[PDB]
Amino acid sequence: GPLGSEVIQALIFKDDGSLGLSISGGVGSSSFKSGDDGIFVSKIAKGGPCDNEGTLKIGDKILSVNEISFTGITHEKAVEILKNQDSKYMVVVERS
Repeated sequence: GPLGSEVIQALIFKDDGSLGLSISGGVGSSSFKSGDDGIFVSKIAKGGPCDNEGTLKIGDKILSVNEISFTGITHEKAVEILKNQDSKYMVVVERS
């Protein structure tokens, strides 16, 4: 019954206009999980790049996107970072 962490990296390419996942949480906003201000994958768009690449999963905690840390940042900053990427997303997550 203990919590465990699997560290997973995925390289996802934008086919249209989105990475194809939704982020939830962050510092200073409603927590995805009580007491945890991490940024989590809360939805994977069916048929989008993240779904098709197949590695990431709903609930994964994002550690980094293109080597930009998603730890200790607000939700708004995470949205900004996603907005400022181009067609390539190297995503590292912690699955627990």
